[PDB]
Amino acid sequence: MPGQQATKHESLLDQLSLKGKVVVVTGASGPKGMGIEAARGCAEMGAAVAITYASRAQGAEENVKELEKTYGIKAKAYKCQVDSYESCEKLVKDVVADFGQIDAFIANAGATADSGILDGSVEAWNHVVQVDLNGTFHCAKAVGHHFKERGTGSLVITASMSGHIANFPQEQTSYNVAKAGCIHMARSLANEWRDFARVNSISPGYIDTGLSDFVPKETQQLWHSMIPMGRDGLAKELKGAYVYFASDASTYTTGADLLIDGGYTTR
Amino acid sequence: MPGQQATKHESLLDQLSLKGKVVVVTGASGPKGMGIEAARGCAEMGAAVAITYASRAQGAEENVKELEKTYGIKAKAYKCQVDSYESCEKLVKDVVADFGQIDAFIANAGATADSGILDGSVEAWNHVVQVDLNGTFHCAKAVGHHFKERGTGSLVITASMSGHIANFPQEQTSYNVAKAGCIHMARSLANEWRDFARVNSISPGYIDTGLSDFVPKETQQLWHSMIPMGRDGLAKELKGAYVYFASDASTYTTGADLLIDGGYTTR
Amino acid sequence: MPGQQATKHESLLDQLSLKGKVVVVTGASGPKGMGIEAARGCAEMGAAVAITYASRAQGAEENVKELEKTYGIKAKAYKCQVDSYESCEKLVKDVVADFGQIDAFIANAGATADSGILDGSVEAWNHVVQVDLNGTFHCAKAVGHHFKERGTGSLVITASMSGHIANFPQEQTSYNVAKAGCIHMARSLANEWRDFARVNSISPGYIDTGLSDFVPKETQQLWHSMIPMGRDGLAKELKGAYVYFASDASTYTTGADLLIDGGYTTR
Amino acid sequence: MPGQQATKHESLLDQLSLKGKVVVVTGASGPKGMGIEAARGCAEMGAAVAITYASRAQGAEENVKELEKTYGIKAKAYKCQVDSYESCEKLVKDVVADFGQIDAFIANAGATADSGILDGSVEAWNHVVQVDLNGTFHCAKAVGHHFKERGTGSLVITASMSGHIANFPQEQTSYNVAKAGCIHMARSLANEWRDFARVNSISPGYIDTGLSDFVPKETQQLWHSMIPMGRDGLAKELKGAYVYFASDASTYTTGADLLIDGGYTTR
Ligand SMILES: [Zn+2]
Ligand SMILES: [Zn+2]
Ligand SMILES: [Zn+2]
Ligand SMILES: [Zn+2]
Repeated sequence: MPGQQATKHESLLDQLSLKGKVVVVTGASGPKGMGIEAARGCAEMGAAVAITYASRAQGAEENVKELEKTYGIKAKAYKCQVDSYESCEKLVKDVVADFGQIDAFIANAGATADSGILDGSVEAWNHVVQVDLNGTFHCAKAVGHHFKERGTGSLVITASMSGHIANFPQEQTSYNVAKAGCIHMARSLANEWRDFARVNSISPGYIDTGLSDFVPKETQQLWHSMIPMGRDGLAKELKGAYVYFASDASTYTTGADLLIDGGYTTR
Repeated sequence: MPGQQATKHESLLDQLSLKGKVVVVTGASGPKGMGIEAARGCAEMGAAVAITYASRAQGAEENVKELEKTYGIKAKAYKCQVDSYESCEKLVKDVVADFGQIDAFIANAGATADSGILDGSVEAWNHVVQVDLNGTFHCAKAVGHHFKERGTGSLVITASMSGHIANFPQEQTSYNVAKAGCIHMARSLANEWRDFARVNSISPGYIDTGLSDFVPKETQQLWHSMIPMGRDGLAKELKGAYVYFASDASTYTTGADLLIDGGYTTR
Repeated sequence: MPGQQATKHESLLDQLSLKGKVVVVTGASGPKGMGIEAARGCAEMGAAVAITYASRAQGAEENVKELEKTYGIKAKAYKCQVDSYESCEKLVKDVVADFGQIDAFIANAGATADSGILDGSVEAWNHVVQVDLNGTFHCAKAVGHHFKERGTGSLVITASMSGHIANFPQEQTSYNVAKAGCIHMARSLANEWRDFARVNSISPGYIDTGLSDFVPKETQQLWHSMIPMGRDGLAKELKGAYVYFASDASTYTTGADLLIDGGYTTR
Repeated sequence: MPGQQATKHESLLDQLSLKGKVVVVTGASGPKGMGIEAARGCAEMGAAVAITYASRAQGAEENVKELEKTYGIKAKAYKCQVDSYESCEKLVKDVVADFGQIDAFIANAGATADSGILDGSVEAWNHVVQVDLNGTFHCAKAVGHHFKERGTGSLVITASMSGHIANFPQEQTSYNVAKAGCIHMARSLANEWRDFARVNSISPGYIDTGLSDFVPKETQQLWHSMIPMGRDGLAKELKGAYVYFASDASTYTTGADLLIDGGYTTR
């Protein structure tokens, strides 16, 4: 296929449609999160979804049942540990052999950091870099070969506003550094796969996935004052961007980054 | 307080739906320009569109008919010269009087340059900055007052990759400077309107709007070889991004920028 | 085409030297402002300096005197209205007449904004843009013609961190937008003038030039908490960067921006 | 923890003076490399210098000798492999024992890639990221603990324009991604160390250090055409920036990045 061409559909609803297409999402281990929302969004567009999980399948199992019943499409859960290449490589092979192909890939690897560079050990640093950065690298290289053989494809990497600025007052340089590298990874791969696939990243700000309770009320109040919209976001506010990049509504966008932080980076 | 809240919808389709909402597009007036595509994408989502033209009206009148028969929505053409604040103030006052209110405004100040600031005159500069920068300011300020009075709103300014980088073959700093100011104006206003409205921008690259012949067939050759995707972009590949920022599919994203240059700003 | 070559000096001290060279600074009008500090530094490196003033002859004249007796170099003040292209074209003409040339030009003209685009009038907006954006453009175009004729030059425009983010809580979009245009103006001109001159920008964060009394004590504290260094900057903390860009100590750096904001933009 | 205060000096020369200060450069071990240039510049300002090497002990030994003889300062070489934290931790230890302190640390990791993600193996990726990314982390973490104890310091990390864009001819995503992380590491640490030290980065473009023969001639012309200055930079054009960040001529700069690429990123 001589390079990537523009959508054949003049209709937005046909550009966004994922019918006849296969999309795979990483996290989606719980009925509440960025990965499950991306899964629901793509599914709503008639997409056959393939969500993965790290340790326990319970969460994925149900997400699939909920995905097939409410959207009436085909779905399946797979075990995948991004920190391991062979794991990712296995994911692709198994998803391709099951669904027959992979059209879009949503990668959301986000292991947090609990300290600064000095207070933290080396192990602490490597954990974040190995999962957040290298983990993204693993998924990309896994689907990359499949995209090259089909001459089509869309890789959406989930980065973070932490890849733009440094969070305060919590210190998490390792996370920021990993996420920043993730953003540029999108740019560089877009240029590398310029002949067959599109690559773009989403940089979420403070999105409440359901764990706010494990955070000091004062800390949250301190964050909201820094967020011009003065509130946390909800994962369902990302599905749009997720579907946008995965579908044919962005056949000319590649190497881009979309900020969704309620205007945080703006200040 | 309250102010700037998340979508009430979980369904992506519902978040994208513009039924019941009024969106105005300034560019729209040509056959395949960025403006008519935005109105097309918005109209397809069930929105009542108000498009504007600068001089001749034959084009926007025809577009209004097109929009009404292919999407069954109400639309009307208005004469507006972004360079004049009164024209924009009248534009807003008129649409609201004809449609009830404005839910989303898409600015599209498109005036190009033809030289550097040295070869060009002071007039040449004032032209670009007045139409592309101040003009966008006029539209923004004009609808902002409405948005504030209502307590809601979404402003989508059409910037350009030229606000990120400087096109090589041809010199056009005045245009580039104007567009960059446009990009930050979106982040700056997202923060000023953080209590009632969102503001975001799109930075298009080389999009073929139907003026291929008015550009040296030899200058384009260079472009085609400098764009990773190796081809011009199509206005129909921008409707997705326009609808995204105009609809409720992005209630937590404000002050962000979306590049659509086929990977050009990647190298 | 003369083309831009690397400094012929190996020694840093020699690269920083500005002996046998002429420099012009537009701010130098007060005791401890960014302008006068920019001049003192250049004069220290042994350079003839031309400073300008908007209408404060007394102050500038005092600056000229102190500059000579302390640096043993030639100095002279001129009246310049950056908002007027003729004023700038004149400034250059005069300087080239008295000093015989201009090797480096430091653009500095701050026209603070007193409100957001909604509270301010179109006039207010136009003034800030005319002085801050178009003003810088006027100095660039004025001196550019001279650099092109000499095949050598170095422009250093003083932007602001405000061109990167939006100050809080004070609203000043007109000021931020202008400064934003100033930053990309440096990038665009660096390319436009590539064959004969360098262009770069400095983005000052909160610097105290002796006017802190105009800002409420309560607002000063809010700012300091937002500055990781937790303090205001001093004009003398920018002279190194000004001299850095004005001298041969940066003959390969063009189209770059240097933030001196105590880390304010980091968050 | 005396807080980072403004330089006490008013003179730029005093500010730039590193007499009584110790600096350490990791690259320095060759004739005209970026590292040795950084050493030379600091040596010329009157600083005690310590350079490291990974294997070329001979070259380092001679640089020391040459350093002490022309500048009359104390210099010594140390073996240090940045990919090992223990080696870095030991570097800081020994230097602080021999020199008594460390005021400025210039980090540098030159490991390069020779293929993209798909062609390269997981090992090739890991190697670059470990040396380039984690290596810079190692250095930072090592000196950081010392800076904190002294309540003063300045870290300068050598990144690359590859952290901002993706090189066209060659495919080197691992390098690009790694360099990108370095840039943000500087921002992040600037904030984390906001109480005792300053952190900043330099992003070089095509800088010919000598190996301008191992590259095909036709390849050189292609790059040179993408560089506004149309030439490769020389290592001696970076000593200005290295000394700028390491000295008291930038006591308010932190979290800033400086591009020195002949305007390459401008386009
Ligand atoms: Zn472990
Ligand atoms: Zn005119
Ligand atoms: Zn570029
Ligand atoms: Zn910020």
